[PDB]
Amino acid sequence: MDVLAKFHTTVHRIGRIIIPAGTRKFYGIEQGDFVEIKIVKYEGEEPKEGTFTARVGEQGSVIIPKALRDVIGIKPGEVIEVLLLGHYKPRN
Repeated sequence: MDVLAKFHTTVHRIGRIIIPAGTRKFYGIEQGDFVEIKIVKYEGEEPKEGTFTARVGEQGSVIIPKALRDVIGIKPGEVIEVLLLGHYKPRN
């Protein structure tokens, strides 16, 4: 489908990952904003995927839902390719 930005990162403890500051800048992300993103990693002969919505925290960190970590079989230190799907901003 359509992607707003594409970057690679590996999973760290608690399922947390950090986006490179370059992608945050191109995407216009600030703390408190919401973005919608999907990850894809290949294991054995079957691809595993997961899509969720996440809020931007300090240092551009975002947390994948633990439920998707287990189904996809993802472990600390493994690199996945991440695609952005959409974005939401506060309204006044």
